[PDB]
Amino acid sequence: KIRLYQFLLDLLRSGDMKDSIWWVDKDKGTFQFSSKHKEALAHRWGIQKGNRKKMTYQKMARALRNYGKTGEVKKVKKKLTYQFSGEVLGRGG
DNA sequence: AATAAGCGGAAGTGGG
DNA sequence: TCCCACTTCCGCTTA
Ligand code: NA
Ligand code: NA
Repeated sequence: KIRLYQFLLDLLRSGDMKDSIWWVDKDKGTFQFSSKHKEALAHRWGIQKGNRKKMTYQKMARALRNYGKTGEVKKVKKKLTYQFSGEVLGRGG
């Protein structure tokens, strides 16, 4: 199954949920979620995964937190804002 | 308070 | 066996 960071990168590429997530500085890999519309995107992640429970933004962000140590996604010091690693961005493209 | 978000340990589930 | 890659639940903290 697809990994969370790849699900997010693919959404940013397609623009299919542009009201829920957007690039801040695409060259640096920084992106941000919508305060009001992030839950719809979290719901989509859970359905893509076939998880037992309904996915929430909180649970999705809890999963994102685990990428901080390995480096795929880091939290930026701004609400709802994250940054993909250069490895993630280059391999995706 | 109400609302929202952040922090993150610990235990549970998936598919190797 | 035992790690992967999260998921789920909980309690605390900050704005
Ligand atoms: Na445990
Ligand atoms: Na605030």
